[PDB]
Amino acid sequence: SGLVKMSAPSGAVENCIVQVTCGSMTLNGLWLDNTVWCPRHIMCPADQLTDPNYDALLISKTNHSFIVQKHIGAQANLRVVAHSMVGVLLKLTVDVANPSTPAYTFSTVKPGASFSVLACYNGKPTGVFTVNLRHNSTIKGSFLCGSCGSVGYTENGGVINFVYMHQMELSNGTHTGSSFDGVMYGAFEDKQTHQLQLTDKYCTINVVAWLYAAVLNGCKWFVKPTRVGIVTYNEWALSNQFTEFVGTQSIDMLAHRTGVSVEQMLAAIQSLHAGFQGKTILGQSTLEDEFTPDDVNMQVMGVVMQ
Amino acid sequence: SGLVKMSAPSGAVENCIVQVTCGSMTLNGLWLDNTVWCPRHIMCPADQLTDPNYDALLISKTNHSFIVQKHIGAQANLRVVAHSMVGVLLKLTVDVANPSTPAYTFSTVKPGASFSVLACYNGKPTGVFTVNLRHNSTIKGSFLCGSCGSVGYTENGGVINFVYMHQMELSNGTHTGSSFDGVMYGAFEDKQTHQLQLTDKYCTINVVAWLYAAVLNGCKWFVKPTRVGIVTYNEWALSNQFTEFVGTQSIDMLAHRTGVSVEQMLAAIQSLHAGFQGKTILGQSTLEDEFTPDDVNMQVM
Ligand SMILES: [Zn+2]
Repeated sequence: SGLVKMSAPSGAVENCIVQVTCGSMTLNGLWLDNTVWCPRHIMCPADQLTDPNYDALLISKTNHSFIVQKHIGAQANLRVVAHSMVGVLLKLTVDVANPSTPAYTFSTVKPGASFSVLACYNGKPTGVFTVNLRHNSTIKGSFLCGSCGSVGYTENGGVINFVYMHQMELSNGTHTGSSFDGVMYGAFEDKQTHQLQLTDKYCTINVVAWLYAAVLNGCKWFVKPTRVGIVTYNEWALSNQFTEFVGTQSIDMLAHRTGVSVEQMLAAIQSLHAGFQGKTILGQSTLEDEFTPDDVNMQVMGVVMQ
Repeated sequence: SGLVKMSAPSGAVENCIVQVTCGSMTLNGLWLDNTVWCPRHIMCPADQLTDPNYDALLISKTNHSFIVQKHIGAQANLRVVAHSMVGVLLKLTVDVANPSTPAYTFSTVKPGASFSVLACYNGKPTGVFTVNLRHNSTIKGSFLCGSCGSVGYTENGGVINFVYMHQMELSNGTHTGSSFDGVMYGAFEDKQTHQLQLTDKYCTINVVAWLYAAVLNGCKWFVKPTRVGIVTYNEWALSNQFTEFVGTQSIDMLAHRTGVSVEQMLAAIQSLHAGFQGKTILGQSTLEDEFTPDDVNMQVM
């Protein structure tokens, strides 16, 4: 038992981190098969990081103005034999295919989804932690200057899912980056201007998952015969900065395991948001909305009598 | 900026995980050089083990009573050519030396210290999280039945420091284990008994580091000119479930950078213990004590 922010083992991602240099600039990159991915402001120097134009900066470059080095494990080497710009990423083709490429895919997480981040500095993996895409499509990470190109991922059934490359800090403890199609989460632009982030909401279905985790771990005082129907819950949510609740198989597995109905949980969320009345749920006195139903199921994984 | 629970990358440790099978069913093991470490309660059944004698449990079995497999990466079966017992650990020798043994050392953490954990099942790495050795030398982690033999570590300069092998769960969300010299943290034992488990306290130097992190992330409302001397604070701390404060360099680095003195933070602790009164610090309403000065230095620099 217990519930902690848990990350996927970073081993398979570590073997793919490289360093990418362009002029005075050096960032982290991701080496998969014959391709190296890194943020495109690699081409921007000390000068124009404010409000540059990348289109001009790109044609200015050649397959040689990029050098790629691997500074961990099996060393490298690596010759850029082609280069392109995909959104806010730069896509490099290299002569050698990464021998340690894991089975993988690219996808884009939706708000409320969690993933693991391998934080990197100077091409060295430095830390692992879990975040989730907030309702305003930012993450609340821990990054410092030099950490761009750091890699967000999940792992499911042998497949590494690469979903995030770190780009920037929007404000205190608030970060964003892009998926590997080079779309920036939240549509922020990669220039150093004031860009405002939208409001952000508690993710209801994650709060519900959390409450089910509590119950399974012996905390159940917030559970009453009181119920709020989904449609009613959802009307209240639109005025109280909560996301709308939509049912899922994963939540229904938890309702079934605990014998506590979803609509009891939504009522609990209404009460608790008004105040924990000086009590605690798994140590917290505020609502935790960053464990997903899948995250909860993986840590309260059990045998089911059928 | 930002402050989160961060773990050391686990790849070098993943390379060392193996599955050990005895008589019967399996635990996780750590494969370093020609050695494999794993909890000793693996020479064990499932019916009775309440008051066992490990003496004979050891001599009763022999060499290939143990099957050791590497399931991830390069798959191997690893012959066991020798075995012995250190404390609550089992120290096997195997004919093949792990070619991916990282530079490593063994140590024992003190209460208040934090380390990374690679949770494992069937010799397979599943999750990584960070924990903190509580005052009563337990940890609050996330472990399920087949997780025993899971490995706690820290990393420095390319050296893996192995500090923890998971042994059992005590209460709920309450777990414990041993260092690699076979000594159990908290001096608990391979037994199904509700052992007393000491009283647990807030780790003061860690709360201080956390308050420093808060200031460095734009949150500083709790800072007053009000000071409290260290000696005066320790007195108060015994009557109030807190650990004694002992200045270190990591802290001074934070005091310096923020220009806020340790005595201010101590004073702030007394104020906030009583309660936060509607106000939050770094999204929390309670005094977080599981980030160490080093953690904070690492994340804020
Ligand atoms: Zn950068």
